Amino acid sequence: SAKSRTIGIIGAPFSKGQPRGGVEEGPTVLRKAGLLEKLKEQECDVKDYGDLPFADIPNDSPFQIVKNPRSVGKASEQLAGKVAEVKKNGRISLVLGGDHSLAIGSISGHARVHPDLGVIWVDAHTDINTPLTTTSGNLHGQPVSFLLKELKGKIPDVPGFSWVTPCISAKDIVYIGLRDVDPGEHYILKTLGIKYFSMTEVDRLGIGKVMEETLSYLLGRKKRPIHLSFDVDGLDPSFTPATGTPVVGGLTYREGLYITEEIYKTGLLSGLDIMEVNPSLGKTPEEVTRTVNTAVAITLACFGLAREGNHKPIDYLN
Amino acid sequence: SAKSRTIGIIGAPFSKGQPRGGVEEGPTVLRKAGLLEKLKEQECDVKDYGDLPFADIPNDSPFQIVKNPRSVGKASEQLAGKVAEVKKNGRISLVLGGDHSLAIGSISGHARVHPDLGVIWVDAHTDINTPLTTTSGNLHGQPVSFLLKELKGKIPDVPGFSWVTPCISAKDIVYIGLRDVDPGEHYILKTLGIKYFSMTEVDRLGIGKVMEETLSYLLGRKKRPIHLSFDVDGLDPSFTPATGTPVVGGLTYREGLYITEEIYKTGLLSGLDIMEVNPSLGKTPEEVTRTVNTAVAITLACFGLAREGNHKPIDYLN
Amino acid sequence: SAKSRTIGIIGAPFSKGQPRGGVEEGPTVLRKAGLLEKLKEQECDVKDYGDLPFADIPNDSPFQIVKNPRSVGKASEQLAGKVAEVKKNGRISLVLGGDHSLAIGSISGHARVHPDLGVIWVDAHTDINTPLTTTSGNLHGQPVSFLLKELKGKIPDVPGFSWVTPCISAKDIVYIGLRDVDPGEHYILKTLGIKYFSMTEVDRLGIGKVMEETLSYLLGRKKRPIHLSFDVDGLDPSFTPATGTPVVGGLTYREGLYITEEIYKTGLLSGLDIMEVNPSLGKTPEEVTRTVNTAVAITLACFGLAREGNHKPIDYLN
Ligand SMILES: N[C@@H](CCCC[B-](O)(O)O)C(=O)O
Ligand SMILES: N[C@@H](CCCC[B-](O)(O)O)C(=O)O
Ligand SMILES: N[C@@H](CCCC[B-](O)(O)O)C(=O)O
Ligand SMILES: [Mn+2]
Ligand SMILES: [Mn+2]
Ligand SMILES: [Mn+2]
Ligand SMILES: [Mn+2]
Ligand SMILES: [Mn+2]
Ligand SMILES: [Mn+2]
Ligand code: NA
Ligand code: NA
Ligand code: NA
Repeated sequence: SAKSRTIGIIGAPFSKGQPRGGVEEGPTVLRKAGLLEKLKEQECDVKDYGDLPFADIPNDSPFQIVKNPRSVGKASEQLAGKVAEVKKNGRISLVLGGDHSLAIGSISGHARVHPDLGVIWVDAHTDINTPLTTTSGNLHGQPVSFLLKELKGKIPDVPGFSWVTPCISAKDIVYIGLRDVDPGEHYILKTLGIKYFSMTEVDRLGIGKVMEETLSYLLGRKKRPIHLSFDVDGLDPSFTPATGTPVVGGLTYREGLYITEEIYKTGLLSGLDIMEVNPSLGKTPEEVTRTVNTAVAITLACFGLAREGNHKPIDYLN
Repeated sequence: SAKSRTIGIIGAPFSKGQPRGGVEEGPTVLRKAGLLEKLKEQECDVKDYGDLPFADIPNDSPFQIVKNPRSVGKASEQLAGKVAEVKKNGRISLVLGGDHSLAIGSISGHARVHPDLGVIWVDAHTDINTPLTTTSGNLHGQPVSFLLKELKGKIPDVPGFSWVTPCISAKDIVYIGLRDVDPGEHYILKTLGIKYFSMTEVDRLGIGKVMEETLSYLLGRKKRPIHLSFDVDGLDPSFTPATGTPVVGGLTYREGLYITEEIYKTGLLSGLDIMEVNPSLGKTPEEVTRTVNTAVAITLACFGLAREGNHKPIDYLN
Repeated sequence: SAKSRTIGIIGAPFSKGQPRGGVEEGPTVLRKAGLLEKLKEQECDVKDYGDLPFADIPNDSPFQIVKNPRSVGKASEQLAGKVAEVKKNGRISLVLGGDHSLAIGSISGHARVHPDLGVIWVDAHTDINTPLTTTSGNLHGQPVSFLLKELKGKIPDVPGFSWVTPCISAKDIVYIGLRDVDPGEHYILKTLGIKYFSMTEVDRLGIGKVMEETLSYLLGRKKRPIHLSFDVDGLDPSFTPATGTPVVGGLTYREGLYITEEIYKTGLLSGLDIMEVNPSLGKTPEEVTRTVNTAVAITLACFGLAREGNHKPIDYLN
């Protein structure tokens, strides 16, 4: 009913931004966990736009060392179109991933409708390698480079990405959670003057101050739509173990909920990505459920579920 | 010897405030863990008033959906009498639970002797459902409603509770740890203007600031006796798993000790409840010991055990 | 190449400061974990001075209740000589322990070259029992007493320690992590006015403020060399389980990295001890690797590995 609780879900069952099979099941496991029902229970208007059908691209040889470029490019192109449709329908886009390369499409599509958007990127990694700085060639570690205006002339013409137009400036993104940043990525971060809170900053300041500073930075001048791109590897693997690039020393479950509670309360959440859940990578069934349950919790916080409690505007004592 | 270390232990082996058998063994396991000996080792004057004999009440059909009302009411009536006796003996009452419905008796009895008492309630839950807002009917989720003066006309005449006189005002209680609050409960919390620190606040402020604010709020105007009612479910289930209503994202072991260290240092601790330890609910024997050991640690902190260390007033270098 | 990254490694495979066999394997497991290679990868100039050969001292009966005094005294004497050699070579000494009694030699040797050094002691314990206050007789719980000038006349003539000259004053050491302090030790701490941050302080202030205060205290007046003596039991046993005197409620992995990141950034790290890793005490092989991996991580942070990332002074986009 409220704008902050009016939602369009998009499943993006896609894995070719990285090597490990299984992340394409993220949308299924999150749905099976009752995500849609649980959103409706907390007074959300929820429309399911379904799972995007990503067509196989059998002929997709590497571009230099960059892997599956055409598949990744097309999946993001399709996703951009669907996100823009959801935004034009007046809904918060909720993308269930799928690997993080999809943020190229998610943010691109969002920005077509709301070009003034600000991005909060919750991740152990900066995901800001270019096709030339990457050493893995995995496109889930490169999405931010494709989106950044300052980097336009450093991105080669990669097959599958001719549709991309960089849509955010270095000032329009804040990182939270960083703890495994490649040297080239660190160079870009410092060269461009991008705002970040690595785990060192979170330890120094506390998540309270991190969020105050994050939101003041993005929203101080003027209010604008927020895009939250949440890689579950941002949280410590003790919370989200079933993911492809875990890094110890992460955000706690509490910190994850704080981040998302605070974002919800701005009333400005406009796009959300819940990325990199890979149920095939749980060592045990409990590791899977633990990961999926945490992802659902984070998502519910984004749409108003508060640890202090919630109530409808009625007299409960009558 | 010191007033803050002069203690009267009361076992309250009672479970009928909630469904799960086993919480009636809390006093046994805590005693078996060496709680009394360990208190004596840290220079406490400890008198054991024994385990209260709660008589079976075979005829105890629900009041509307409220379960075991007469059993719960009588157990709390008996406990109130025993707590008041301990307080008149000049001792800090230490109630070993048993389920949290017993706080009706513990706080009531305490307040008979010290009507100016302030309550700190450490819990994942507010325990403030009335007999009419509850959906579970479990009385361990309702004790605060029976104690609050503002709610007198919203509590029906429940069999077993005719002896109850509400003894605290909304201003005399502070919650710490909240993370699973029912809608009706949240309505009451906001309507009455009760001070609380949900996990969101603890994340925002840090436990340091939470305790400073808690104690300033309760003790700023004037010093008065403190009643600490500690539900072990306030701590994350990674610390206290053997409990009936666990909720993830809880207070850490460190935060639990900080809370209780700070309360100890006021010199004003006057009543303590250590509630909801249920050894039957440990998945493994280690989960039981982990839970019991944490409860003992928390309790020892309440009576002066400090992480920085403790020493007698003698020259240790001579 | 940088002074803060120019290192001399000393293995100290020694266990007789305490009862448990296995801590003498610390240097082996840390080396086997790739510590030296990993230091070189982050642009350190690393010289390996090898493992010290500690000769068996078969005739070493207790001094009162103090155990293996001659063995412990000689091992520290040898280590002092080697540390001083490394310091005269212009390198940061990196002592791989081995039990914490070795800090007598490590700090002594360091202070021969840099008498103005300041010590940061990361530990669950104060390790400041004298031969007369100790109740265990284990010399790993006494090193600080031998080093402190204020305690000279309280240390008896223990066989093996006639070479020791106390080299630090009470003002030159800061403790971080304390949570199991003996009464005599607490007496010494308060009598001498030693700066400490027990876990209570870390909880109160946050590790951010703890480090700011620690470094301001030691370096405010004037810059001087820092000696970090890091007992892995300072970290919670969930992180470093394979150690002889674990105590729950410890520093987190994140807090450990924060401490060492901040120390690195002063440019003043001059001596480092990584102590009490005992692979024989892991309940499982994973507990061993977890402990060793954490120790390596802590060590790499000391020599410039930063969670925000690191890069060489080149243009990565060219
Ligand atoms: N920086 C590494 C890791 C990328 C991790 C990607 B992510 O955050 O989306 O899981 C790479 O370029 O391959
Ligand atoms: N609010 C729920 C849960 C109560 C939990 C009670 B407690 O905190 O004492 O374990 C109920 O009314 O049943
Ligand atoms: N205070 C105890 C414990 C000493 C622990 C030593 B350590 O910190 O180096 O492991 C003793 O004197 O034996
Ligand atoms: Mn990512
Ligand atoms: Mn990542
Ligand atoms: Mn309770
Ligand atoms: Mn509770
Ligand atoms: Mn030590
Ligand atoms: Mn120690
Ligand atoms: Na990831
Ligand atoms: Na409970
Ligand atoms: Na140790």
